[PDB]
Amino acid sequence: RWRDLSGQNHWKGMLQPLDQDLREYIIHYGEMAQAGYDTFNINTESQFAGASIYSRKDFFAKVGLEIAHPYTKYKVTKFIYATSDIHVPESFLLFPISREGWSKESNWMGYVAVTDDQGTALLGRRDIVVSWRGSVGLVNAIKIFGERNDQVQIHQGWYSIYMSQDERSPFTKTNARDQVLREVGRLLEKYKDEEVSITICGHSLGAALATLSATDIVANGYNRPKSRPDKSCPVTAFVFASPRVGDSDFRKLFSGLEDIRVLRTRNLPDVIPIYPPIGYSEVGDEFPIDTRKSPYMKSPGNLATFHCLEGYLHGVAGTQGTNKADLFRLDVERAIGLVNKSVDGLKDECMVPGKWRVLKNKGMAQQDDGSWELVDHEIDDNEDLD
Amino acid sequence: FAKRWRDLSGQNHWKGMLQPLDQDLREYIIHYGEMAQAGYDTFNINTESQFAGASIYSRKDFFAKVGLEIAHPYTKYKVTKFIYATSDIHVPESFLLFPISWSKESNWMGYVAVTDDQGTALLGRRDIVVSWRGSVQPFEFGLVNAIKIFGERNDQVQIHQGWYSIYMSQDERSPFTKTNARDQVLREVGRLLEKYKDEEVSITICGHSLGAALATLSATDIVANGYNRPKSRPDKSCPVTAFVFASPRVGDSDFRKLFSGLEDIRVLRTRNLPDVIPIYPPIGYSEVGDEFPIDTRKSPYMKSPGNLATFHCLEGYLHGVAGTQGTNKADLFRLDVERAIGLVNKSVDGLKDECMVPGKWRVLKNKGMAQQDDGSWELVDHEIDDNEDL
Repeated sequence: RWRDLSGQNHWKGMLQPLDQDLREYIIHYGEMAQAGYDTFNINTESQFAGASIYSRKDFFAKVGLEIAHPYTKYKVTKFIYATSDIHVPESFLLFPISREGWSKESNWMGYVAVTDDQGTALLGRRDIVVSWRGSVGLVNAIKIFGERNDQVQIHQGWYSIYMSQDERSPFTKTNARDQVLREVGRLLEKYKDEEVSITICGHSLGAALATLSATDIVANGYNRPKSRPDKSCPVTAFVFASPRVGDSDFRKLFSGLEDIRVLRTRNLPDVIPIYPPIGYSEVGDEFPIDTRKSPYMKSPGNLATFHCLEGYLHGVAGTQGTNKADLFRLDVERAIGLVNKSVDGLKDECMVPGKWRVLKNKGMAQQDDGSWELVDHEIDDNEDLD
Repeated sequence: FAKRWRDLSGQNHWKGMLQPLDQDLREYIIHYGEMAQAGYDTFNINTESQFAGASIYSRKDFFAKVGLEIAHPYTKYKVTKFIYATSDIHVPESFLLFPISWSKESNWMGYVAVTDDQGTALLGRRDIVVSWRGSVQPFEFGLVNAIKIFGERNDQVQIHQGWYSIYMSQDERSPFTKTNARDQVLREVGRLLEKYKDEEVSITICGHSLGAALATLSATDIVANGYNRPKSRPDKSCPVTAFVFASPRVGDSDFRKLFSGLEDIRVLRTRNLPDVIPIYPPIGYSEVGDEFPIDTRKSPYMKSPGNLATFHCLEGYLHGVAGTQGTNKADLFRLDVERAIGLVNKSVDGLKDECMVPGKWRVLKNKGMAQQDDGSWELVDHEIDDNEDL
């Protein structure tokens, strides 16, 4: 069923009520996005703030997506880094308080992964995943979409993060876009003789990047191996709590694209998906949920609670529709405690501690010689894999 | 250490060993200080957990769990028993902490340990350690008559009501404090003394803040009532020494008089000059024992200006001991033992931000939340230990 699960028919008849396979599928990719949050170092008191904690090796095992995750059989092949030519909120780019850490202007911004042979059998094809890390004025986008599309405009923030470079940086000397295009290109070429898909996921900031990236790829025909320009693969973005990305011309361009599909999951009480409230259009198919229907969620919630990704995945796990009279019931075995990674989101009744995601001792570790060092980063040169 | 132990343990009141600070004593003080800090490192302060107020770790390999094995060749002790306490009167959350929702009125209050055969060789004798857990987290306690502790012969001695309550109170309904913290400690120290009656033995008691008041009280109790002798050998008393840190005051002038008349007791009160806790209660109390002043404001590593929490914290104290060269304006400060400065930040943002050590870094991975074999996520912040006699 993978082609329909990936939106071949725009998820028609699969959303209300929610198809059980799709429920698990959506969570599967949403977890891909969440992994971004779980490796991202947000400790501004560390020299590695803004970097990944974990290396590519056994990445998914390290972020808790191995145990009881028989479908998450992917190898991370490349880490993605981004910068910005203009000032942006700390939620987008975060830096060591030192101002002299691992990088002055760049952040780990996501990863590119692919199914191994086992995952390929399980998902029914070779799945290339690009996962964009999320949130901790309009500009002309010709440099992206070409003269033929010279009326398309994009959110200045999303554009800057996607397109900016730091010439002095080993990380962002090439922009996030090109890093991604290059690695997806290598994967497409390697598996050109095989059924392939590209899946792109992201939450909040990551959702705007997932949407931009996907449109870019399809509109510029990067969804084809260079050796086989005759062979396009499906590109579909699973995005969560997506702000708006472009203007009406962006939508027009989007709407004319054969090979693209976007499923925007929206939590009704979450206001982020409304921004920017003026001059922007949404793209893709929408899937509304409402976490206020969960008896596990604290009432009343707040900005952070309504927005948080694990909240979103808890909603997908249990949603039975958003009408007043609809049920809420967990139809997959998804630990409710996951909600509290980054918020105090559950009813205190649940007795799960709030905001529990942290390295042991924040990464401080006793060494063989009895010294104590901050070890919150695994070494990875991020060199192309063979 | 083995050769000098009796002097290191205060036989001569540390005369001529404090200013300037004797190098062996510097390491000795830190070694017991670390015994107290281990209490903080094993105490669950997460009030959102059902185990708040309990120990995270079991007795087994206790010291390796709290980071006192690597590069700690002199810390070869076995923890034999966990100690629990309650209070008949209301006391601050810093004293007894409870789940927001394992126990309704008790907290893990410390442990009793002894040096194994290796440790014994290393420390020059069989050292029995009693370590009292201290003040955590963030009613004008009066003085109570302590007859029930020191007997009618000592009927004028008065003790801080809070220290007394924590030391002597019981919860009949509880498997943990059906007997009070005092009795739990006396009974296990008794067992150990009897076991090692035929060898040279010592009792060392340590504590910081609340734990320091308890350490002082319990030491005086044990010596004044002659609990420092095996039951089988009433003729053999061992030295009892308390290494206490940031000690509030414990008793009145009669408590001091009783204390001052005791052969076998020694107390070294390390005091951080900018730390105001050791001044409390400011009225009607006397201090006991020998004093050792340090001043962490002299450290170039410590954030300036400090605050209540910074001046008081135990690791701050141990950093001060590690580098003190006197408290005069002109005295040096220089680390004369290899003690990681990052230890200062276990429970505070105490170091200069320049040091680039994250503040308040002590925490279980994911606060103890852990993925299970079946893919569920549970709060696992407690190791099972029935605490039965070994």
